[PDB]
Amino acid sequence: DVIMYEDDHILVLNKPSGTAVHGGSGLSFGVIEGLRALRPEARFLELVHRLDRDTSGVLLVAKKRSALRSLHEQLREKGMQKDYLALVRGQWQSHVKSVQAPLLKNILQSGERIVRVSQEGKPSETRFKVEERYAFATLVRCSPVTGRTHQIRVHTQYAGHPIAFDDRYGDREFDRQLTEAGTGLNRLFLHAAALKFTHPGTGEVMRIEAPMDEGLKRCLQKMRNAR
Repeated sequence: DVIMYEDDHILVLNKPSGTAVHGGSGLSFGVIEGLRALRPEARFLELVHRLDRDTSGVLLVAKKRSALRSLHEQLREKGMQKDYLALVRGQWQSHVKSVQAPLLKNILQSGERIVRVSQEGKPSETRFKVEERYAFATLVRCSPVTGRTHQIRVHTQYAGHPIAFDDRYGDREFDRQLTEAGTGLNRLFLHAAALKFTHPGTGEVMRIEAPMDEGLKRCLQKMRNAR
């Protein structure tokens, strides 16, 4: 399903890779206009946070003003545990538990975002945990503590291990290596896998986890066997 959890307060999606969360500066729409169309007469619907167009996985959407009030505050306080799964080039170093590089975001003519490490950027922190090591790449659990645009993608690139099929920050030779290995992979390997947050109505702590799509799974099966 795309809709993974819904009640009067929240809607939690498993966002597909390839669709933006909302429309751009031009003639486009994304997930949320797409949602207002299958549910006209929604009283209140607002994204709580963003995900990149090619990122998949857990996406929280507020259905009441009180819900967004709550979720905004939990984000600002960095209270949520957002865990992503990324397939990165080569061997992530085991001692690198975090990256702390500041990030400067600029907007291109297309409306595309480009983000670069810079002392003139905003304080940014991502944590990392190695999950599975392969012949030429690593599966890494990446937990952005701050919630900056492109933070994981740029932080991994910065640390020397860009994400597979990352068209902006990535490495076409690694993508070449993945294709020649037979992985099937044809999108950014970045997945919002788990989100833990406090439910705004119940006040109960909630952990939502999104399944990876078959492209990602077949990729990992192949990498588990690569040598």
